[PDB]
Amino acid sequence: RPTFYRQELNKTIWEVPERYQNLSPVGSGAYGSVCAAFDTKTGHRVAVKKLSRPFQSIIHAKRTYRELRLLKHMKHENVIGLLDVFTPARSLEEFNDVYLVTHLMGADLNNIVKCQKLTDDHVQFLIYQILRGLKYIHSADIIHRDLKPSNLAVNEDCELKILDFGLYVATRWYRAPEIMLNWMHYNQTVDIWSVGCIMAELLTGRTLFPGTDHIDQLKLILRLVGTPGAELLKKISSESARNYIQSLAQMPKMNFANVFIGANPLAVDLLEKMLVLDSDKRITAAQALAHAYFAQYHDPDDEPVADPYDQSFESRDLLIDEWKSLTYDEVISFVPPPLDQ
Ligand SMILES: CCNC(=O)[C@H](CCC1CCCCC1)NC(=O)c1ccc(CNC(=O)c2cnn(-c3ccccc3)c2N)cc1
Repeated sequence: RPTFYRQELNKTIWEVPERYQNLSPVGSGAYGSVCAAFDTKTGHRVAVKKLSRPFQSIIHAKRTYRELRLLKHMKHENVIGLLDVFTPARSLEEFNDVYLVTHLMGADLNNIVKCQKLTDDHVQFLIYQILRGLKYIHSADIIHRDLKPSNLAVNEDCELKILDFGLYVATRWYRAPEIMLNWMHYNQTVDIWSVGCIMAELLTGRTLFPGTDHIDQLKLILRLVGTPGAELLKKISSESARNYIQSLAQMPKMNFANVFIGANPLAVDLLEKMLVLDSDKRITAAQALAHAYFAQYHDPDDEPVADPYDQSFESRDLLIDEWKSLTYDEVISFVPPPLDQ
């Protein structure tokens, strides 16, 4: 067990191994309780996140367990990964705090679109990397569900990672119509809707669908993609939703080339395939990676899938001390990634 040292930072106590030096808070709460630090073992900058009240309730405890399980799973260049996880606790009985260590990223995509107006080449490479990470995530039966520009981070080399910072940019702006009202008929392609929204915004400099609420959001979406026809209406189970959609005056599908005027036609074609209202018909991440828009980047021998992920815990209803002990197990069994790079 290494030697820890203690300090106070913006109201909070931090107790971390000596290996991590010069802790300085970043992001002013946007990222949670996170410090940049220098990792003396690799000579690299890292991010250290201290979980906030990880075991305060059954719900926090489960969320803590879930976050650690997800992070320990992710081994891919376009998804955030776990460099280390530690607690100052010597036993299960005194286990109360959880620290997670990851690579430190340079900037989020929200801040980047807000600053700059990106080239078609940069949009190609950024959306390619998102999709490549999504192929991976989705292969493990994991759905992100909250993809938006502030959950994507890039380094100066334009290398991108998918993250989730959890609770400026409204989630609802990027959320798929089928999970706007109810959560009944949805698949991994909710994430592909989000990618379409993100890609639109990178291309134009403008939130594609800036709805004020769930109802407005849906109205903005239908104005672009058109009100559902007979076929898709047949698959809506919710009376109130179908009533709502059918109570609107009909709107035709827009021609996306008339909306994203001057964009690469291949970008426009992919957008048409991502922003389809029928989630059974929306392009998957794997299919999208083969789209001609990514011809410069796509290599089918280097778009890996994930190992299987045991999500059976999600259906369980356990006590706080049980979720805590499971989380402890996961801290203890953590094997760090190989150093070398
Ligand atoms: C709701 C809580 N979510 C989670 O459970 C997920 C679990 C893993 C997900 C990964 C993506 C797929 C879905 C699972 N958890 C994390 O993603 C997750 C966990 C821990 C960390 C810690 N790292 C940072 O905070 C960090 C790194 N770079 N920068 C940086 C700096 C400047 C500018 C821009 C960025 C940060 N601020 C980072 C993400």
